[PDB]
Amino acid sequence: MGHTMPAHTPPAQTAPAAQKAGAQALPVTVQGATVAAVPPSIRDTAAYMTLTNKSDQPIKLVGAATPLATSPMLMTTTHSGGMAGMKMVPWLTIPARGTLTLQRDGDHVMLMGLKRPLKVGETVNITLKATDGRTLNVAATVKKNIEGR
Repeated sequence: MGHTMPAHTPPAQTAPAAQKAGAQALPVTVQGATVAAVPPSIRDTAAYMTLTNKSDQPIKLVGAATPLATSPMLMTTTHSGGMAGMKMVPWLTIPARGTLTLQRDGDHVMLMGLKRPLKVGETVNITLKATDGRTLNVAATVKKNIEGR
């Protein structure tokens, strides 16, 4: 006889990889994109990152979101070099040196209503979007930070 264990079961379906390239001819670089690993108690997390424009040219975009969290409660603050806003969706208009930026210490995009149990350094899906243009599937990692033990 054992002890009465609960149930779980392996995952199902899978599907093919998102697509085998993205946008061409954009002289602007990805930083890596990352979420704050959390214990299975708290089905709620956040993402935080930067935007290295690798050239003197002003990129337009909205920032980054996800389908992993049922309410992407997107936030950030900053005054920048006068490129000041207030929280509800980030921004990705770069003043040709106004290297975009978001962090728990200055507010961050909150992934409320999660569902996968993640590992500290797992690979996960981010979806960024243009302000005029299109949507984009991009990679991202997990990394523990503040709220995860």
